[PDB]
Amino acid sequence: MLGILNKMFDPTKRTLNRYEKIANDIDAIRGDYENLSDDALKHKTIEFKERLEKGATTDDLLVEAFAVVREASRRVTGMFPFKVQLMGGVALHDGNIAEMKTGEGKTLTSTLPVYLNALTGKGVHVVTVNEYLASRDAEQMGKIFEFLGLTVGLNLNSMSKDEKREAYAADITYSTNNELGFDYLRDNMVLYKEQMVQRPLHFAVIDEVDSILIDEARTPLIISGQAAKSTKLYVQANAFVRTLKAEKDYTYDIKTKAVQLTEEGMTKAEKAFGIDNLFDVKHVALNHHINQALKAHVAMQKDVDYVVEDGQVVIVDSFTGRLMKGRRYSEGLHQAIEAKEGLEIQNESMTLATITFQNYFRMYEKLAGMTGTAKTEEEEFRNIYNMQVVTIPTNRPVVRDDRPDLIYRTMEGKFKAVAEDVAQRYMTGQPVLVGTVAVETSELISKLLKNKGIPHQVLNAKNHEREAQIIEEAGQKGAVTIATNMAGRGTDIKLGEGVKELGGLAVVGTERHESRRIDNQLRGRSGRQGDPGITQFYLSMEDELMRRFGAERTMAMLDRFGMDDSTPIQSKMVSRAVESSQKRVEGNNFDSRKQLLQYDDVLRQQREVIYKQRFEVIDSENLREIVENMIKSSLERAIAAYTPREELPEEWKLDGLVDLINTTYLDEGALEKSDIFGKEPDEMLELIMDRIITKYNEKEEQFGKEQMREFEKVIVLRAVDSKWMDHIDAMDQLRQGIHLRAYAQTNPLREYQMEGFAMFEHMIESIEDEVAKFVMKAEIENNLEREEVVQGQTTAHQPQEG
Amino acid sequence: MLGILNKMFDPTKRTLNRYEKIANDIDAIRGDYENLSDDALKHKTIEFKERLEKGATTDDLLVEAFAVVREASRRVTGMFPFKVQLMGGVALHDGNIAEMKTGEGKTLTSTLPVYLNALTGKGVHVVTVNEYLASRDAEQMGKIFEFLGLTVGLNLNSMSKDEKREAYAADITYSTNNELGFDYLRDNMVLYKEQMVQRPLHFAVIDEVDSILIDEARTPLIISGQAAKSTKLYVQANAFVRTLKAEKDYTYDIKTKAVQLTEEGMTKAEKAFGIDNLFDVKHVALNHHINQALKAHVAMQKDVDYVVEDGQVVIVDSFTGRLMKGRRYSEGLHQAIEAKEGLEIQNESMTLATITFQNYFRMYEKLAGMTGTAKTEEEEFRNIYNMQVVTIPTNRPVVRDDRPDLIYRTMEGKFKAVAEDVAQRYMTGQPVLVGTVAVETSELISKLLKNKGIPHQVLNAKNHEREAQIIEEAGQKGAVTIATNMAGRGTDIKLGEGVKELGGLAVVGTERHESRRIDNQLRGRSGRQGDPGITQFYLSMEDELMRRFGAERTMAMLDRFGMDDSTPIQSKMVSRAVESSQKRVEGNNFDSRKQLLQYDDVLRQQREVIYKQRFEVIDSENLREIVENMIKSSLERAIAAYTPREELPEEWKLDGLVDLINTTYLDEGALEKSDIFGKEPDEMLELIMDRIITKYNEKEEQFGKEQMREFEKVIVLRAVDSKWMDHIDAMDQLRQGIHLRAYAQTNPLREYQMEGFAMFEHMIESIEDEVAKFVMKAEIENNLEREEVVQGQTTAHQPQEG
Ligand SMILES: Nc1ncnc2c1ncn2[C@@H]1O[C@H](COP(=O)(O)OP(=O)(O)O)[C@@H](O)[C@H]1O
Ligand SMILES: Nc1ncnc2c1ncn2[C@@H]1O[C@H](COP(=O)(O)OP(=O)(O)O)[C@@H](O)[C@H]1O
Ligand SMILES: [Mg+2]
Ligand SMILES: [Mg+2]
Repeated sequence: MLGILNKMFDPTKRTLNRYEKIANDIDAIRGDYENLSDDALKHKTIEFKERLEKGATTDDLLVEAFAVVREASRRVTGMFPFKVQLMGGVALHDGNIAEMKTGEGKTLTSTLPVYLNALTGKGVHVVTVNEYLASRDAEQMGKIFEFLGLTVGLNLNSMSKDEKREAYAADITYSTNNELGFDYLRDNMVLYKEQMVQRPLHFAVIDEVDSILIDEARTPLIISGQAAKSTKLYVQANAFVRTLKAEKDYTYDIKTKAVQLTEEGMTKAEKAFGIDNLFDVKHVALNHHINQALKAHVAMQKDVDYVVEDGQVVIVDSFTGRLMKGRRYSEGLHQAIEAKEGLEIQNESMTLATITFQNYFRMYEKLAGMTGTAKTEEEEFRNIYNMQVVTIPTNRPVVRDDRPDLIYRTMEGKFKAVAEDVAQRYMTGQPVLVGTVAVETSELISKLLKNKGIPHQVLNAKNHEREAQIIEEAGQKGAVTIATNMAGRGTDIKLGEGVKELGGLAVVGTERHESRRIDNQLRGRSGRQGDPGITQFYLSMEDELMRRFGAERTMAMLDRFGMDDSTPIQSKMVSRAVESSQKRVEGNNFDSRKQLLQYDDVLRQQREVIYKQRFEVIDSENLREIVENMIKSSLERAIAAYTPREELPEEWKLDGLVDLINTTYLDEGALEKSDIFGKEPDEMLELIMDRIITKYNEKEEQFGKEQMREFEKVIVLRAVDSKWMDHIDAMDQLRQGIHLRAYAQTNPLREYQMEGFAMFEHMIESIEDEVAKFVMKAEIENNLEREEVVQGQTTAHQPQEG
Repeated sequence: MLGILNKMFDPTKRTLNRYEKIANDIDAIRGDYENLSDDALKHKTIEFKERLEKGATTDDLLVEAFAVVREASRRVTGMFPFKVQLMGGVALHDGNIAEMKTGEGKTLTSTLPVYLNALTGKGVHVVTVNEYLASRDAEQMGKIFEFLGLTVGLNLNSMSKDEKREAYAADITYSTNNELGFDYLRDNMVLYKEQMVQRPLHFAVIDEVDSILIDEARTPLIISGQAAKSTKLYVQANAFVRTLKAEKDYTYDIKTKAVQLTEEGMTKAEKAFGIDNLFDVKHVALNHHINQALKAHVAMQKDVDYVVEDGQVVIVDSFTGRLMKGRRYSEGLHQAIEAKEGLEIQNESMTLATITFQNYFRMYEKLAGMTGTAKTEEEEFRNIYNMQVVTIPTNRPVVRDDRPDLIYRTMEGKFKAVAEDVAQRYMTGQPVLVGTVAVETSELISKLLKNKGIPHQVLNAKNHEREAQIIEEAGQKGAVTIATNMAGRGTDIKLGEGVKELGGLAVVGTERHESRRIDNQLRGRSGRQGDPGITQFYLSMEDELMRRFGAERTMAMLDRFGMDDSTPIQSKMVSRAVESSQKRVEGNNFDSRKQLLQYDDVLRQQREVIYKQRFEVIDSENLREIVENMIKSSLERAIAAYTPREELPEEWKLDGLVDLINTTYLDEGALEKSDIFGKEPDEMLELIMDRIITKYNEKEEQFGKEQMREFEKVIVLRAVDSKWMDHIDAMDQLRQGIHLRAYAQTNPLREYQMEGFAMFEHMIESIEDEVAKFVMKAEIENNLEREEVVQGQTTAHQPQEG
């Protein structure tokens, strides 16, 4: 800029200069590889690899690495990277966004940093929007990476896990943002370590970040899976349950335990023909629904704990007394209550797993992306991913003529007008490209064109290859191309034979999109490196953008002033007005992302623990130790509840506790009055943990030393998986129900955090307990195989911006 | 923790261990300084200083540095830092929060990192809440710092700028958060570089961060100053103006210029007896009000640009047509319009300067703070200042008994009850400390105590020294102390003679504060390193905390259940309920800070430019270059407006532009038709910039070579200062008026950003222009002294949480 205002430019200027100098240091040694041998150059990779093991940094080997790559390309493709492209690669290396105007060769640039970071062999994900480009780039760019002798994988959904694994095994991988995501997702629902496809997230280079990180980032990734019409279980459970009402079927006033174990419950339960007493098949599976249905009656009371309704069952916020917006009870106790109250029980798809692009890409050791349009939301990138946008210079100065948006009083005037411009160019040789924003628009003008006898091609985003074929030639003399939402993104238009002197491309925007960014990408398609072009925008007072800006008063002045008379008008001020209109739209969306993120941050934290513990359970050599850590943490909880806030030491209630452990961790008489008397809550834990240890021991020598190691893993996964999957579905429900009935004054997100954490807290407890219960009591019958908890088929999708 | 949940603890555990090992590496070399000479030890500082110049890092010299400090203390104070205190210092060094429970010696700990970071001589700010502690700490802690031979300053408001400068000159400075802030503030309204007191922000160690960074952070710092009843000026301006209506007083249809320069305007203006034509006295000052009043009539039209009202004048959002919430016109053009419309013109204090504690402390190369209570809002610290809370272990294990909050159905039951507990302890020797939360509470119980014949002391935050004196002994046998909002914070209570066996302190909380954090600080005062104590909280159903949680339903159950009968009750669940009540309160406040911050972030960005340019103008050796950069950027703007979006090249309007420059940059005929013809907007800029250069030159050889260097600085400061101060006041207005009339759907903050940036944009333009105008046209008369723009006295204050 000029004058004062030029200091906002300072943080960019300073960096840009490092990068300029460096690009030069690179061009200096153009000689060092210029004349060399194909195989000598390949040995460079190795030299670097060695040099790295020794202790150097990617930053140290950067210049040379880039020089090598630079040579490698000319050799392979015949293209020798520009000084600007070198600057871009570096930017990328420094973990930033390389704003390199559409057509500066962002693809080739990726190679440099990609190559250099790939050397540690840690892996690099180069990502794009669609499977066409992904496969396209991999193929063309791979030949340089492979020449320098580096493995190159391509991940698509149509690939077996084994195929996927091989793709990820590569020194470098190409894939869609969606594939990456979903993979990470499925990757964490795996039963055995070897089934995961992904390798640790190292570095990701996102081609066209704005699209990925911004647009495709309005909603999250989900994996659903239904329940097998199970209803019949709860019905039967509820029925059965209210039978054995006696204290030969125990309960807790303190812990709220529905202790079935008694022979009344047991024997009369096995009577239900549960293939007798097979605790490991049954108890994990069937005895779960029972223990719920039991509590549902005993512990849960109609209008003190919950509430019955026409909208079904609600929870009552204790101590405030409220209709709990959207919250269900854990592990399907909600269903057991409905059965007990006869209400229709619901069985929808459960959300098995979820993460947001934002929280995903955040997961890498390093991220970087490239695109032409980004400074627009530099505030966002810098904020969320800590990537600063760097506007890389152009190779050749721009000479394209960007024309001021033309305004109209009607859609029909506007549209009808566009058809003429096309005509004029058409009848001169000028190749035209018209950008619509929706299907209808693109076909409306199609009619207007065929009517006027102008031959044309229409792109409406399907098998991008087909369109790409079409679009590449869209820059020839009789080129008349219609693009619905930049349908041929990434593929560049080269100025046709003789078209050079015909003017240039001359693209034409039928309207403006909700983002400058996107209508600016439209602009982008002309002037491909010094090439000439014209860009014309068309708008009308009856446009959605307009009639959403509350622009009626303005509509009236024109009308009242007979302005629809002079019709094609250019008011810098009205264009500025739409500029703000856009900024607002964008602002709203940024707000939407900002929110989506926040609700998930609550999740990511929860995932950190789970995911990690889960993984822990799969590198399961020495598992027992955790299993005991968990039994002990379950046990401690019992003790501390029978010994509340110092409520009279040996005057606690040292005889329910006694009878409990004795009945839920051990099997009747073993723990009694005497055993634990005159001991602090701490003293007691160890005493009995010890007798649990004694018992745990016993089982290793009675049911298989190392089979148990798997018993443990099975139980723990069964536990974790079952609990977790639930809580998540639960958490997805809450996240969109809390937005209902909330005069609480607080921000919902707040409630969410608080309530979310709470349940989580619970689930941990639940898990630890289930684990302890089974490992101590559960009985081995046949094959102790780690078993799947997902019922039936799954579905991996991204919802619609709703 | 135990069980699964223990992985949230991982990011803390990992760091805590580095710190434990290190503290040990330190204790290893206890011998190395153990036996040494007082003066040999002092030479260590030097050794380090040298060692540093050479190239070592504070991190490298840490152990030794700490060892030295550790020795230095025992020698000086006789206190040899605990392994825990060493861990704390490190934490601080790593730029984090050292959560070291109240009484772990946070003061002594500060020395270590303080010392070590001070060595570069870059400076260290150690900060606290009040001037007592600040002076106290400086004095006691200084003796160790000074022993190791390091300069130690103390900043108070009662100190001359020269005193302040000396305090800041020190290797280390102690001061209140408020003083620091205000200083930075005043520091940027300085006319000559040498008047600033502060030195570049290096490292700040905040004692009791939570108080500073959180509580004292709900509102911002302001500096106001009124206007000298000037009204008489605008009145006269408005009157005068509408006289010379002729084109011997020019205007612009394109630039909206109220060009007075003409002899009609000039001569008939000097007629107003403006001591003739003294352009430099008058034009800067008086001719400003004229040029406004002029535009007010010509350019500003009653109901197209603005609107008249009973609430005075409003702007009309162009192109949407709206009542501009809260926005005034720049440089007092708003006043000129009111005068032209006869409305009462307003003269309130203007907000001269502002920053938020958050955006201030953010300004350091490094920040760190210590306190007992912080994990509470670890999310905040980690977020805003990128400081992770580290809970440092206790030296000696805690044996204090924290009792479950006691609940009552009345304030009177609750209060009356508290007076008895006091009685019981009093009549046993137990020293009591009762925490109230407001003045009234503390005196209510005072009566209840004097009535019951129990002698007591009441603290209600005044001359903290006086209270500190009182409070230190508040731990003796007949100690009965009443603290309004922890009135004796920082000063620690030592267990009196024989009190050891009497139980301990036994503090008693009359109610709970809006933050656990604060009622937890109350708890903190007992058990000072293994010392015993009891902590009792008291609450009632008729408490504000309660009746803000919408806890009426709950009030009723008790009542309906005859619960006010059994009266003193402990429901873990109701205490949990208040826990949430607090979390909510806190959550609301965090939300309040989060917002305050955001509105200021818009500001900080603007400050970055201004502040920087201002400073630039004061290291004013080679200024001209900027002055031309600015004239040129003003000029470019004119050209580009007379040559709009390619609107027919030599068919622009090359003859108004011509006559303009010729009249606003130059003085009549010099620039004409021919001069600029057949030239691109770019070609023209240089042509004429050159003739401006020719003219600029002339003045250096006609009115003083280097006097001009000061002319330049004077003009530029006059400009900057005048414009800026305004815009800021303006910006403070907007920030609290935009919250009115806003159905716009967008979030206000958004509008604020957009509108804020806009005006800023304007002011830059305004500045550049004023500068150019004067430097080229303005005439030297007498003393060209940099002159103050602040009118009359100033006022530096922090508003109340409103
Ligand atoms: N160093 C180079 N030398 C010659 N041509 C290049 C070079 N780099 C890229 N190109 C060409 O320019 C076009 C732009 O590349 P592309 O990968 O599509 O980047 P962008 O995303 O910027 O349009 C490509 O079709 C390619 O053939
Ligand atoms: N290393 C030490 N050895 C003996 N006493 C110490 C040591 N460090 C601090 N103390 C004492 O313990 C008290 C706590 O110190 P203080 O600065 O008030 O810290 P805090 O903020 O944690 O209460 C001080 O009064 C001091 O006299
Ligand atoms: Mg591309
Ligand atoms: Mg202290």
